[PDB]
Amino acid sequence: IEGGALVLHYLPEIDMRTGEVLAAEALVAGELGRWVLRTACAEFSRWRANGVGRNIVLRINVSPVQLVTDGFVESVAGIMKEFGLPRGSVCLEITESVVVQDIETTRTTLTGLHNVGVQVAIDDFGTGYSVLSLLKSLPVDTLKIDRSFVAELGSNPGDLPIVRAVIALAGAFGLQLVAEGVETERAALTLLRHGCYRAQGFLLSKPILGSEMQTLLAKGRVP
Amino acid sequence: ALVLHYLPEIDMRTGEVLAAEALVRWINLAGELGRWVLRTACAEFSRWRANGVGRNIVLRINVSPVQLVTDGFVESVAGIMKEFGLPRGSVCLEITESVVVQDIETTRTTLTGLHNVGVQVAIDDFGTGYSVLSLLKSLPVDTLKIDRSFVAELGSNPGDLPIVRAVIALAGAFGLQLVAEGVETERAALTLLRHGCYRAQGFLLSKPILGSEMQTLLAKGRVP
Ligand SMILES: [Mg+2]
Ligand SMILES: [Mg+2]
Repeated sequence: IEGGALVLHYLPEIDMRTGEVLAAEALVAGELGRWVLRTACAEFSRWRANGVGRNIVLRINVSPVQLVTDGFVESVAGIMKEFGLPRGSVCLEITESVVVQDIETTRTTLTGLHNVGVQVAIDDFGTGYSVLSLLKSLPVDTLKIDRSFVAELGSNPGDLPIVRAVIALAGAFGLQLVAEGVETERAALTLLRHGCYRAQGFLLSKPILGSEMQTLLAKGRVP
Repeated sequence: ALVLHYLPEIDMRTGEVLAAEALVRWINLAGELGRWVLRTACAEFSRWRANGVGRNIVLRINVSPVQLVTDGFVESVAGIMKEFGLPRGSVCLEITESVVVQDIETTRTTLTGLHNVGVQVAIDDFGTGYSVLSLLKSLPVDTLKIDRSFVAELGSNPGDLPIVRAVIALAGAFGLQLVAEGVETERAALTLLRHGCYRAQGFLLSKPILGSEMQTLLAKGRVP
């Protein structure tokens, strides 16, 4: 929506054991979607300015079109410095559908971002292109288990072997885990049993306005 | 002109030939080619069966996305095997992983039709194309192949083993047959055996060879 300016919503990512909020996924050249990125960082530093969300990470969905456009890191780097955001506080979620040439260029960008203290995550994991291959080449930090897998996690026994295998990969690759699409208590408890404690989903929390997040972050926890 | 090429698939424990993947030595282009291959491979395959060799092995044939998802394809394959007296379960059609969304989910019905004919189905180059992880549970494919990339530098490359270790577990859950491709080094062969994959293809195991040469190999039954 437009208020003359962009109205972003923020999907909280929580520790499911404690209920504690650990991060917030910001939801909504030619494609100057750094406008989204810029708005999120501004709203994020605002929380930080108010002594809230100091220890949490801001997650922004970044396109591969957005990525590897020359002077992409210059913006991400500058944008963070602009709003006094410290290292590790921003994590760019990249789609698994990289499906891009210059895999070296992609790798130099990701390492480039790490030099600038920016984490990277694979969004919608298991649904894109070259799912398993990417794990070898790209120095990412976080994995995000797609809606698809978490949806019927408890109900279908057939989802668990897959999820158990994905968790193994993350563990084996030294990658942080996040489950997205937790809409049931069954999936919730199953993710906990097998060692996936970070998650997002309608059961846990809904996309909320910047002000609403700041309030939630003031508590620092949810049921 | 072109000619068929056969990459044998062996049990790395014994050295016994369990199957042979038909390859070509170097409406749509590939649509015609693969349909020719299917017929020629099956023809050449029955010639072995006639000579009493490879009587109980599988013939693996790569199927293009265009050949599949054509009305009459499933019935056509049956028509090929009826013709060359190939028995039930003696053919396994490899399909590239990037057919999940590249074709409609009626793929499920195609497989269902193919299983009724007595035709196995393998997922080639797994983890490289558009992933099927979402639908592996719902898909009745029989075999699952470990792509060349994860096998090539297996052991030396640290990223390979976890991926190989993962895919094995998946196949084990859904009752899928595990075949490794691109086994270049004994280092790779050694790990696969230790981690639970005995079927494999590779230059180390056996080079791709002609139909006549395959007969000779099948007559022996093994490689060293
Ligand atoms: Mg996301
Ligand atoms: Mg193949």
